[PDB]
Amino acid sequence: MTILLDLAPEDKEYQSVEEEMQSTIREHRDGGNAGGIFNRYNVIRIQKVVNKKLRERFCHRQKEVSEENHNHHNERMLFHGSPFINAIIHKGFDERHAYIGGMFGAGIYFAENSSKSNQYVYGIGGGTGCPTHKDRSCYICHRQMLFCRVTLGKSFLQFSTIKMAHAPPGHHSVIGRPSVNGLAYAEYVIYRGEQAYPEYLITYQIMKPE
Ligand SMILES: C[C@H]1Cn2c(nnc2C(F)(F)F)CN1C(=O)c1cccc(C(F)(F)c2n[nH]c(=O)c3ccccc23)c1
Ligand SMILES: [Zn+2]
Repeated sequence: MTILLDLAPEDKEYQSVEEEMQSTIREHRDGGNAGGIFNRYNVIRIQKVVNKKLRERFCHRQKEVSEENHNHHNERMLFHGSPFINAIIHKGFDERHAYIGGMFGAGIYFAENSSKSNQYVYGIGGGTGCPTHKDRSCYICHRQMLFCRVTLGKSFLQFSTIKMAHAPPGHHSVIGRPSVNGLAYAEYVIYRGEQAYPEYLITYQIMKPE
């Protein structure tokens, strides 16, 4: 079903992924409570996820999205942090696990900031942290995140995403726009699992500042 291909640290692809991961780090409102306190990652390994069935579904949907949006599928590389990596790399993203609540809408969420996704590696609010030390700011335990191909199509920009079950008419995605009375960092939402491909699996550690 799924095959992982190791990228060499000296390869252009690995370097591109690491630089996007490192450059998108930001200071979060919670002062590092959910994701830990760091200004750098120590990248352990980067793997390319190979899943035939997932690629088929992704490519088929991309063709549809572009055919609806004047031949522009608007593909974006976005981060996804989750304690359910294994399920995602084998089954893909699934909007059926999502629902309307006080924090999120019924969708598949992505960040353009790696540090935002890092806040969800151990669950909502960082859960209880690493299973070994129960520390949300663990500098030892190897963390994992995904760097995904996301078919955005025509995106709808809005201040709040909690009431969304699908994109508005003629749109394919929703973007939670940063605001003074809202989000500090952008949220990217799709409502179909076929609109994302979990391309890269990043294994890393957060680094403790000097
Ligand atoms: C239903 C879940 C789990 N989910 C999905 N597909 N399969 C599953 C699973 F049940 F198997 F885990 C798709 N899904 C998500 O996308 C999702 C939905 C709501 C909230 C979150 C999140 F809060 F946990 C989150 N995580 N990771 C981020 O990088 C992130 C970036 C910006 C904002 C919020 C977040 C994720
Ligand atoms: Zn730990």
